[PDB]
Amino acid sequence: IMQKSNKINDALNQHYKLNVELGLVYAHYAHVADDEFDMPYLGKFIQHLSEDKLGVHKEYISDYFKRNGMKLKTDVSVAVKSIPSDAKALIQEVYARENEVRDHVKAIAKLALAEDDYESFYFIQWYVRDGLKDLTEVDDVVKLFNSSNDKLIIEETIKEMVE
Amino acid sequence: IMQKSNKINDALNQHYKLNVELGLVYAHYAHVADDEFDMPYLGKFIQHLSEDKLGVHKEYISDYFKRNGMKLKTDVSVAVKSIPSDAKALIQEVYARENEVRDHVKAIAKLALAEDDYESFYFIQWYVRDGLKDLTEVDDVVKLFNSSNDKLIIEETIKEMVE
Amino acid sequence: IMQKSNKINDALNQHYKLNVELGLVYAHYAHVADDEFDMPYLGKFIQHLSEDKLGVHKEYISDYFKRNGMKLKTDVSVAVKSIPSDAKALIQEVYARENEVRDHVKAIAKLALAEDDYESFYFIQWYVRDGLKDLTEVDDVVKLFNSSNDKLIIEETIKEMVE
Amino acid sequence: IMQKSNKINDALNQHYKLNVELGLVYAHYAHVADDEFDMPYLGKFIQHLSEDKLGVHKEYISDYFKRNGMKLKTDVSVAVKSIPSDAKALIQEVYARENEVRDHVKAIAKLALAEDDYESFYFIQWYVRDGLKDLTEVDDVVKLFNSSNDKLIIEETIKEMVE
Amino acid sequence: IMQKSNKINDALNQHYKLNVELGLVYAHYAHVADDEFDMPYLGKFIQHLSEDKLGVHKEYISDYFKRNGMKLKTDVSVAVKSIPSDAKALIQEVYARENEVRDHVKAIAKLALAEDDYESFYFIQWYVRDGLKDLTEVDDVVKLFNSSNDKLIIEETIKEMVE
Amino acid sequence: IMQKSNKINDALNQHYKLNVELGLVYAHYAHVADDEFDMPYLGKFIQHLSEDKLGVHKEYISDYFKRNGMKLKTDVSVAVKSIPSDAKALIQEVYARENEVRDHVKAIAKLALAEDDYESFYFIQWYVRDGLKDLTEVDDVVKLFNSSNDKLIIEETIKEMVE
Ligand SMILES: [Cl-]
Ligand SMILES: [Cl-]
Ligand SMILES: [Cl-]
Ligand SMILES: [Cl-]
Ligand SMILES: [Cl-]
Ligand SMILES: [Cl-]
Ligand SMILES: [Cl-]
Ligand SMILES: [Cl-]
Ligand SMILES: [Cl-]
Ligand SMILES: [Cl-]
Ligand SMILES: [Cl-]
Ligand SMILES: [Cl-]
Ligand SMILES: [Cl-]
Ligand SMILES: [Cl-]
Ligand SMILES: [Cl-]
Ligand SMILES: [Cl-]
Ligand SMILES: [Cl-]
Ligand SMILES: [Cl-]
Ligand SMILES: [Fe+3]
Ligand SMILES: [Fe+3]
Ligand SMILES: [Fe+3]
Ligand SMILES: [Fe+3]
Ligand SMILES: [Fe+3]
Ligand SMILES: [Fe+3]
Ligand SMILES: [Fe+3]
Ligand SMILES: [Fe+3]
Ligand SMILES: [Fe+3]
Ligand SMILES: [Fe+3]
Ligand SMILES: [Fe+3]
Ligand SMILES: [Fe+3]
Ligand SMILES: [Fe+3]
Ligand SMILES: [Fe+3]
Ligand SMILES: [Fe+3]
Ligand SMILES: [Fe+3]
Ligand SMILES: [Fe+3]
Ligand SMILES: [Fe+3]
Ligand SMILES: [Fe+3]
Ligand SMILES: [Fe+3]
Ligand SMILES: [Fe+3]
Ligand SMILES: [Fe+3]
Ligand SMILES: [Fe+3]
Ligand SMILES: [Fe+3]
Ligand SMILES: [Fe+3]
Ligand SMILES: [Fe+3]
Ligand SMILES: [Fe+3]
Ligand SMILES: [Fe+3]
Ligand SMILES: [Fe+3]
Ligand SMILES: [Fe+3]
Ligand SMILES: [Fe+3]
Ligand SMILES: [Fe+3]
Ligand SMILES: [Fe+3]
Ligand SMILES: [Fe+3]
Ligand SMILES: [Fe+3]
Ligand SMILES: [Fe+3]
Ligand SMILES: [Mg+2]
Ligand SMILES: [Mg+2]
Ligand SMILES: [Mg+2]
Ligand SMILES: [Mg+2]
Ligand SMILES: [Mg+2]
Ligand SMILES: [Mg+2]
Repeated sequence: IMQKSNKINDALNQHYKLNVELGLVYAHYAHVADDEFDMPYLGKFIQHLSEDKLGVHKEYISDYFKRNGMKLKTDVSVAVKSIPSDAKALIQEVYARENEVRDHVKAIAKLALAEDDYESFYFIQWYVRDGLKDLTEVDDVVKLFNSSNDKLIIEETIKEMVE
Repeated sequence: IMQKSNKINDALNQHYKLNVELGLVYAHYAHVADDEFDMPYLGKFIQHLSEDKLGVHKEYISDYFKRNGMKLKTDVSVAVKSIPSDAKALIQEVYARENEVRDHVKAIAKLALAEDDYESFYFIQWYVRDGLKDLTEVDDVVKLFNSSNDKLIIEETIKEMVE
Repeated sequence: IMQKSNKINDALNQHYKLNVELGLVYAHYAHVADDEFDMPYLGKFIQHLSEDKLGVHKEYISDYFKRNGMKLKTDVSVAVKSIPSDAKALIQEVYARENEVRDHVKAIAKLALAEDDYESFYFIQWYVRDGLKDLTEVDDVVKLFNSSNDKLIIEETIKEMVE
Repeated sequence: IMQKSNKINDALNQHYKLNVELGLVYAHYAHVADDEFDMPYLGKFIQHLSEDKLGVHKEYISDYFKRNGMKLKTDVSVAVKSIPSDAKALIQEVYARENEVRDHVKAIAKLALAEDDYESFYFIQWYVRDGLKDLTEVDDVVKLFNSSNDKLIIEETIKEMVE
Repeated sequence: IMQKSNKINDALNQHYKLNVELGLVYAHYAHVADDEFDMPYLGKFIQHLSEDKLGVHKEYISDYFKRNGMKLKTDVSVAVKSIPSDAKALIQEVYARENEVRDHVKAIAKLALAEDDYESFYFIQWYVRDGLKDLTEVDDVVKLFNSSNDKLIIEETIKEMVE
Repeated sequence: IMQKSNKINDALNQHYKLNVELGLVYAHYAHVADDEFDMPYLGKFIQHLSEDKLGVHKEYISDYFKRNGMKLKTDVSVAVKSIPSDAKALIQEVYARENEVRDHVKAIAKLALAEDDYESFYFIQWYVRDGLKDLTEVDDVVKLFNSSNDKLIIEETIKEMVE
């Protein structure tokens, strides 16, 4: 009784992998935003997202598995082989990835209900809302680039968001 | 003038890769120590080392590169395909890896002097001592396992080290 | 991907409309409770519900739409053409309306699951419980009128609820 | 003796209606300013005006009527069927409406004197000055749009006004 | 409209009964752990679980029923006719019972969705997570017995959990 | 020497049973007082008595047995199959039960002296006085119902007793 769902186990290991590799790409993007595009505050915004993906986003799954018998799998593979050409494109790529995270999370909630796994429906509840919150935070930045053509104006505006 | 050394650049990208992948293995080892071997405090010790490897150990290189023109490379590949059979072997494997870190750091200091790159000799100075400090911290744990045959005694002793 | 559900959009615009118009009726009922029925504390209870319906009940939908791409619609039409004959009937009408709110909210949760829109299932989670809470608060008042035949006793009891 | 003026009663019910419907349009305009025009601070300025129109602007009339025997009428009808094409036009429309409020208030003061209703001349005294104050606050914003062509500069300036 | 589900009513009365009778068994187990097995801290851990089952676990259902019209039923029958032979078996029996609680709670969430009773799906949300939390707390104790063969070591470790 | 009296053991297990089952009936009565009879403060008075019967009233016996070698017996059987018709009758039934508690306690003191069990005469000393105190507290409530015919007056008076 209460035997863990292998489908849910797989999908949460997949999501664990996604957050690790995303966090590694964002750590690189954070470096580029500062060093190449001369936007250190944009860099700290993306670093904070990097530490988020590699922090609680992965630890919550780790900690959930210890409580329910699911097995953790560490299989990580990510290479940053090209970088967007400028800062706007850099944040827009981050947006496109965060929008995909929402879709992965939605598949997990759907599957949890399909598996009658209400503990896992509950756990994913945090990820459902962080999907929209993280995406909204990124969107608030993508936008600055369509409201000003001045890197330093945009930077001053980001400073009050990464406070 | 002051053109960055490509050899040093390569070796620090290699060390960046090492700290990322180590930190990912330790995050998995931390989970196993708690869930499988019933040692949550041993798990928090190894988690703290995981967050260390994936935190300042990699960020210092990232931040150094922004200051000197070296290029950051994100090429990460690590899979945890087997786990040591028990807690002692788990910490002993961590030890063997930390001992290899000391040797990688030593090659970098040697090369920095060979390149007349005293900024990089200086930067590695932090890593020279953290090599011995992290290894000594791990050693203090490996030992508990040869001083007591009681998991709970060992655990109570680790609690006062990960405070 | 992640395209907003038009059905959910419509139903939340409908619920937005419901909360605005309810809040306008309650503002009028609050005035009547004080001026005509000589019950100022009953009036402050109903005013607080009015400011609730016209405050967070509508703003949460507004703010949700900005985050997910749904479109806000402002189409408001309400006239208070008759008033209940006394204070008991006044609060009983408020009750009947709050009981209908629970049913509207329930249709939205049902539809969110039917649309596989777990972000919207989550958002409505707040409204599911406020449906019962607001209805329970109103019920605690409707009752005073069956426990005492003294307007001033009832009023003294409401004072400790709208504190 | 001291029988309430029906003309004043009608005109204050009309002004009550005006403030409700204005506040509903401004709540929608506040949403648009943030979501569509990417100006969240402009949105908070207009939200504050919305809560003003729907708050004390209407409650003062409600409370006045309880004291003098005038009858409250709730007859509300407003639909937002088109939106100004950009942020400047959005605030300019708000201005045009606030300028009309001054004229409605002026008719009420004129009528109060014509009715020898000095209690109502006094009550409207608050609205006479808030007509100019609210209009001046809106004007301070309309202007930013003629002093800078940078959305983010304008936004940073509004932030210090909606504090 | 909004008529309470009799199926949900029955299942929550059943769960009410389960928590009462569990709490009575645990109160007895707490006594035995201290008096017979000489483990007073193990006793305080099990007493805390007893007061939990007989406290909020039952009161939340009681309070929920007052709000939605469901009827409370008090039909209680439990006799402790044998006790596990030692402390390990005692906590393992507690574990087996807590694991069954998770399954009862899961049937209630399933039924709430099947009944389109989202207020009851929401209410059970608390029980879904306390099912795993209480079971995890008990598991943390069952384990001590496989990590040390010393009653007093185990006891010293429990003291820091029932703090 | 100092061998525990089996008669006293039996009578205190009987009293343990009485306090458990009373506390379960009072928990149900507390719910009814609030939900059906619209008297939430009367409900909190009876809940406090419920938590008393199920708290120290039973734990003192449990703790006494650990100290003297008497054996705890958990044999519980109570069903609430009918409820008094109104609030007065509800509190009067509670009174009749508390009056029986005094008589059970008196038999235990008598028996303790007859057994020359002065430790048990001493322990029951607490129950002798709580018999009169709890009964006096209940009596102070039964009375309100003969001094006012207004549910809300009675409720306001209970509020200052369950503080
Ligand atoms: Cl590659
Ligand atoms: Cl996208
Ligand atoms: Cl699915
Ligand atoms: Cl592989
Ligand atoms: Cl080694
Ligand atoms: Cl070298
Ligand atoms: Cl009409
Ligand atoms: Cl109804
Ligand atoms: Cl539906
Ligand atoms: Cl229209
Ligand atoms: Cl104008
Ligand atoms: Cl005039
Ligand atoms: Cl039996
Ligand atoms: Cl089990
Ligand atoms: Cl079902
Ligand atoms: Cl029966
Ligand atoms: Cl009696
Ligand atoms: Cl006797
Ligand atoms: Fe760079
Ligand atoms: Fe910098
Ligand atoms: Fe954040
Ligand atoms: Fe570009
Ligand atoms: Fe996040
Ligand atoms: Fe500033
Ligand atoms: Fe595991
Ligand atoms: Fe743990
Ligand atoms: Fe450290
Ligand atoms: Fe070994
Ligand atoms: Fe380190
Ligand atoms: Fe210590
Ligand atoms: Fe009136
Ligand atoms: Fe007043
Ligand atoms: Fe409230
Ligand atoms: Fe009537
Ligand atoms: Fe509400
Ligand atoms: Fe009072
Ligand atoms: Fe919009
Ligand atoms: Fe925003
Ligand atoms: Fe203002
Ligand atoms: Fe224009
Ligand atoms: Fe104003
Ligand atoms: Fe400033
Ligand atoms: Fe015993
Ligand atoms: Fe003791
Ligand atoms: Fe607890
Ligand atoms: Fe055994
Ligand atoms: Fe619990
Ligand atoms: Fe200690
Ligand atoms: Fe009831
Ligand atoms: Fe209540
Ligand atoms: Fe008391
Ligand atoms: Fe009667
Ligand atoms: Fe008592
Ligand atoms: Fe008082
Ligand atoms: Mg199904
Ligand atoms: Mg040389
Ligand atoms: Mg489906
Ligand atoms: Mg004249
Ligand atoms: Mg269905
Ligand atoms: Mg004698």
